[PDB]
Amino acid sequence: KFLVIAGPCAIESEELLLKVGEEIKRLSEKFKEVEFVFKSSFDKANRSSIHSFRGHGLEYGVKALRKVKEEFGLKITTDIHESWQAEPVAEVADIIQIPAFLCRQTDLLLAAAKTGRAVNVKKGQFLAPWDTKNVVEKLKFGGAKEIYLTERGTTFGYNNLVVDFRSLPIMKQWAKVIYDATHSVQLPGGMREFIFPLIRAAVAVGCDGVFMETHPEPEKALSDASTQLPLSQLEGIIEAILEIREVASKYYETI
Amino acid sequence: EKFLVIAGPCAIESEELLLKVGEEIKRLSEKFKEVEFVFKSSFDKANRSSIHSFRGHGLEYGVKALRKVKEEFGLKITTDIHESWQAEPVAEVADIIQIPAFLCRQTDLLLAAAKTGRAVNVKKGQFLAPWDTKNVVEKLKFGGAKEIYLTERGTTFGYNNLVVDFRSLPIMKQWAKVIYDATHSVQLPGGLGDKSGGMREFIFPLIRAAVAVGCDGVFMETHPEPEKALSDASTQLPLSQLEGIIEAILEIREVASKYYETI
Amino acid sequence: KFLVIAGPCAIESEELLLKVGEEIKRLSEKFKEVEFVFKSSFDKANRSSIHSFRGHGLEYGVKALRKVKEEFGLKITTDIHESWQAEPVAEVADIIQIPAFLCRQTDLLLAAAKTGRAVNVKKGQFLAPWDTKNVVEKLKFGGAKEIYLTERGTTFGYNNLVVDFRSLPIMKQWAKVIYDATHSVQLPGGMREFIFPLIRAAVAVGCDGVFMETHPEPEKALSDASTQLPLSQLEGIIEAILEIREVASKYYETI
Amino acid sequence: EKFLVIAGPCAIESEELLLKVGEEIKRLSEKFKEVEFVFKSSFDKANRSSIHSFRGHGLEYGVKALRKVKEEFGLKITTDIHESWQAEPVAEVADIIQIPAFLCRQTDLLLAAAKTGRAVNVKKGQFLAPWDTKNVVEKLKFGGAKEIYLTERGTTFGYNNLVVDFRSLPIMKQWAKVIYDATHSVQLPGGLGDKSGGMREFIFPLIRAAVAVGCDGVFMETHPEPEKALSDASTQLPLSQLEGIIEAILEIREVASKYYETI
Ligand SMILES: O=P(O)(O)OC[C@@H](O)[C@@H](O)[C@H](O)CO
Ligand SMILES: O=P(O)(O)OC[C@@H](O)[C@@H](O)[C@H](O)CO
Repeated sequence: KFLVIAGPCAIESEELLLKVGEEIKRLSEKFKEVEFVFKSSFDKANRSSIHSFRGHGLEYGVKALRKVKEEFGLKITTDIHESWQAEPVAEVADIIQIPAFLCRQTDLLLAAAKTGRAVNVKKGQFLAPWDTKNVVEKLKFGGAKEIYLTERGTTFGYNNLVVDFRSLPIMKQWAKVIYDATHSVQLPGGMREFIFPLIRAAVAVGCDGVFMETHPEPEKALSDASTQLPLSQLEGIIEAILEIREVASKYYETI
Repeated sequence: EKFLVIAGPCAIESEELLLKVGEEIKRLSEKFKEVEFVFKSSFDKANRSSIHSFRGHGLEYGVKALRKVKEEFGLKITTDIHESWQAEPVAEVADIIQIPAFLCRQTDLLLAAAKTGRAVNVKKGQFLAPWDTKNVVEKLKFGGAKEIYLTERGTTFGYNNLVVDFRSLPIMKQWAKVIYDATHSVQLPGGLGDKSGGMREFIFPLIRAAVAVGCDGVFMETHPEPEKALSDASTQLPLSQLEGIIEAILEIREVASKYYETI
Repeated sequence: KFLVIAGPCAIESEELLLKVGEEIKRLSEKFKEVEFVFKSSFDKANRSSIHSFRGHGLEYGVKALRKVKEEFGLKITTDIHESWQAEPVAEVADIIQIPAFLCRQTDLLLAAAKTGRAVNVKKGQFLAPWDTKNVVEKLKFGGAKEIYLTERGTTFGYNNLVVDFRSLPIMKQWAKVIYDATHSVQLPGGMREFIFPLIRAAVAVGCDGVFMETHPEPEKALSDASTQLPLSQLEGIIEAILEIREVASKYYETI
Repeated sequence: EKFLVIAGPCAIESEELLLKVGEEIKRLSEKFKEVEFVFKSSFDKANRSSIHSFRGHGLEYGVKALRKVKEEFGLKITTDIHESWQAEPVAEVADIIQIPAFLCRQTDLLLAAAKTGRAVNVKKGQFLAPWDTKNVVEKLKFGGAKEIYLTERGTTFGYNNLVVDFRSLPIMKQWAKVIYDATHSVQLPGGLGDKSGGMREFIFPLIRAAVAVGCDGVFMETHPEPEKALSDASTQLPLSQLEGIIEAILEIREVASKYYETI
């Protein structure tokens, strides 16, 4: 079924995770056709500034994510940054996420694949759509069986990303495809007004799921504040993409 | 508002070709009454990569052929001009004067089109940023144009490749009606060396994206037998596929429409 | 011999052309090894704004350019924008320039070639280096024998141009190559600090000449004010590129 | 200031390969006394496109081989790390710890390198703008790095292609010493599908441009027989050509030097 990966960018506190987790649980009950996966990073290991927020550590993070899964029965997903983190994270994460800058780091991919969990790789901003075939092969070699590739924009000049929707059908040849609606519009080192329009395009073109960072009060978020979707708008967007998908799916090309 | 579908053979290979395509477009205009069809075909391909490529049979022949299409089918007409002097003669038959992408910044060409009183559709140059079309529209308004369209046809992305930045649709909508060019956006500039390439497999998915995001019309080149086309043989849509594509975009437009943002 | 195309961007007045023409004449006498060509546009036909400066017309322009050639004995070059302008412009222009946005307009190229004059085509920001082979072929077909291709940057994301120096050796396979030092650093719809550094790169790589817009008081220029080189700095830069060329030429690759 | 030339085989195919290249680099260091040579070779290619490509013989073997080069020739050493734990063991032999381009934003890796007390050279990511390296240097300084280098190795330009924006040299010079990577800048990422491509014919012209613009050093991978290399066979410079290239860049640097702008 259609996948919806959502949650606050960073684990600012399990308190925050619970609030967002409650709303995602609610939507989960309203849209039984959709498979929801709660997402939040225990560490923002690639911030531009040394003075920016990273998180409260892996242990506190994994603990908070456990609280969400136990309290709401929602599947979990978080990203790893070094090989050693794969095992401990797999304890709670149903889907292990591979950062875009790290999509070519063989040992990280293998470490993730070895856990037995599903692996979602953010397509690097430097990668061409067809270059992801090799990424999937690394994971299959590592024992991975449920593999996802996420479209999150491609480097377009300086401090800008463009979404080449031709990537969706191309990547679909070797993996399930997820569209990252929030990072695709950010301006490296974004514009919220483009989030909805592009997510509509993604489902019209055809994908297997969408990824969206959401926060009760984006303006106060400690990470990606300019692009996180306000929690209150999540239901509306999900219903919208389901209706568009329903009509458009008739025309999705085979493989 | 009425959705615009601009379609026809890339080049006026012959008046016969035009009438064959026109017949089908007329049939579709009778079916899709919520669509305003405009028949398109260039009397001259003034910017081919190679000097040996097909250009056309001249302005005179071209206007005559287009007039026949309008006369026989009652279809609105659009064609592109390449130099200022062509605006006057073309305006006699063209309901919409089209400005080529490479020439979207040539002030006199824009002014020549604007003063004819006809609608003007400017292809956004592959070098232009979305927000920079504001001045293009300003020039047209300054020149007297009352109905203006901006067409998204891709942006230079590395060499011999174009990418469609759909953020351009809501941006350009701020100052003009927006049209999505479904066939030129997937072409590979200078791809085959002496000629440009293209990937037909992406025409349909990208047009679905265009209407989901929201535009005021689509532009599609269509030919009975693309493989035999004298220009853009790699991107022209088979004529038999036109009807299905249009129905599909009207369906996606309808369901997405309630979510189109207000500019 | 090494070509140096220089002059004010636009013909703001023949008065201005004479002042700049006097300095170019002087340098012409100081650097006998270099072939100087005076440049200035009679019309800026592609300004972004309808309210910007275009010029005083073709007649006034061609007249002013005549005054420079007659008074200083300097070769001339200006750009054309429509086919009909080729003939009248050829009366004074030794080199007919084809605008970057118009490098694929067949009739403009043919019209220029028909005049018998040399033709310099600005490589479009949308063109790949190898795509210029076809441009040269159009000119040869039109009777052109002295053909130049000018590097002026390539579209790199929005409102930015990058100079891919790989273009110099590539374009050299079918035409003499000129490097446009002033338009290559401008930001479409620039940065003067990069003019000298990149012109040094151009000669180190290897080219047949350089193109530089110069004005006595750039800040007051009616066109490309942010990138026009101050007249007083022209001599220094020319001497610099000659010294670099002298040493580097030993390593220029054959064809 | 003394010009830096970082050179060596892309990967530590064998200790034998290292000694053969090291011998030549040592010979050149005796000739070009105004140059500070640093021998480079990766103990692991941790980011190959294909799982079937050569990676290396492990950290242990690698450090041992590099130590032999430093021991036999008295040459400074540099190699790249891929995860934080590798900084400590590598620092035992590496005079300069190199940070891979894809990892230029991984805070812990940068910090791990900085605290070793060794110099740190960061390859500018293909996704990074020149002005955004300011924060990269800030992180290193924060972590205790006292000698920092930023290496220009090209920027993503469309798919499977990189372009070198030489404006990056004077920009990055504002906060660190700048190195130009003459061999990676001409490679075509994922060019051959399972592996990356490259155009050797552009290595020399672009390095001439680098020194004309002005940098503090150059980085060049060299191999006795590039065609047999287990990594970057399309871009590694034949070892016999190294001497000529270095003489040429020193000559161009000298004549251009008086014109280098003051940051
Ligand atoms: O095939 P070549 O001659 O490159 O021409 C490209 C065509 O696709 C051309 O007529 C196009 O739309 C013009 O810009
Ligand atoms: O040949 P593939 O495996 O693509 O690897 C690219 C190499 O050029 C690679 O080791 C490179 O410099 C790493 O980024």
